[PDB]
Amino acid sequence: VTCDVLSFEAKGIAVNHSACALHCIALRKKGGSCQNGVCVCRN
Repeated sequence: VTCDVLSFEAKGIAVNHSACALHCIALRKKGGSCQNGVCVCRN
């Protein structure tokens, strides 16, 4: 749900994606990572 690096052909289609990532980024970050199913923000 968060540690999903795999991607598929979904241009404009509702598909499960790492929300925590884009969240922290757009919030006050740039990069994103996961650890043992745990959301981790990075530069």
